[PDB]
Amino acid sequence: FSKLSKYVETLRVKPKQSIDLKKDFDTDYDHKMLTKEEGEELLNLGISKLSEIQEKLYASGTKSVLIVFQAMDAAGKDGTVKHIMTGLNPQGVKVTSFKVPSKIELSHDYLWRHYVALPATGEIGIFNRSHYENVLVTRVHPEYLLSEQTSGVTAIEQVNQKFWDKRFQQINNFEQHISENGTIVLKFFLHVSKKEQKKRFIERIELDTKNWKFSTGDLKERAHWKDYRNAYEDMLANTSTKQAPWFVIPADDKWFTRLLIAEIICTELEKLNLTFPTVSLEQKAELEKAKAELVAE
Ligand SMILES: Nc1ncnc2c1ncn2[C@@H]1O[C@H](COP(=O)(O)O)[C@@H](O)[C@H]1O
Ligand SMILES: [Cl-]
Repeated sequence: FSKLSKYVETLRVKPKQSIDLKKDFDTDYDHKMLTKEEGEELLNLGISKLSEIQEKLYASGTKSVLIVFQAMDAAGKDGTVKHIMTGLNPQGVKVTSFKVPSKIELSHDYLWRHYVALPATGEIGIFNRSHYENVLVTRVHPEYLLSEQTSGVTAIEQVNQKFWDKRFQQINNFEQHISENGTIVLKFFLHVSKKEQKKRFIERIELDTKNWKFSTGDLKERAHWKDYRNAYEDMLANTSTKQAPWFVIPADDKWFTRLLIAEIICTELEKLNLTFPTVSLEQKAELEKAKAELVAE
């Protein structure tokens, strides 16, 4: 983990930095410290450690954790969320996968459904797709804004850079408020290359046990790749803060993606210095006494 820990620091997006995904963030790390087999063992320790942290977090009831995932189709997002959940307790973890908004949801501001779904003290909430969709798919297809009664947009011509700027400000305000009121916010962008996306799409199409699930509408979003990259770059450049950071994770090799994310969550949550509750003398005496009754039956 020694070398890996330094590399992980590079994946965080600093507040003042500017973003060029093609040029400066590699979708696949060439100087991988370790073998895939070593990586799998490390990931296994990470999930176990993350599990212990979750238990301490549930037992204290002082903070909540919100973890966000955004990615292009076939970046491994869903599978990564899956792998994390299998390791955790279901009692203090909730996954919400946001999809196209319902009628009721469209009658409220775009943040309302996310605010409603936030994690309570002691629990971890995972957003497999978040409020950031409102500056991503909605920026590429501004026509969706016409179905939002609260957006204030009657024609696509009305939307300019100032509108996305205002949303970035709204989002930053929402995340700063929850950060100041107990929530730890960690955001991950899984960054997959165009080439690798293509290779995964073809693999899915070819497998008779995956292709029932393949949706050809994913191809439409692939054709808007440059539009999405611009949406992603502008968002990362304005919504990553020290309090609520974005991490860009290379997604071309899945085992390495998962390892990176687990390492980063552990490291960030380790700053809370969580411990298990201790047993006091009064509590110790009650336990001994309870044990004495069981023996005397
Ligand atoms: N706020 C939103 N507005 C419009 N579409 C969204 C929003 N949030 C999620 N979606 C879309 O809903 C879909 C989720 O369905 P799936 O990933 O197929 O389960 C993805 O295409 C998202 O981009
Ligand atoms: Cl790119």
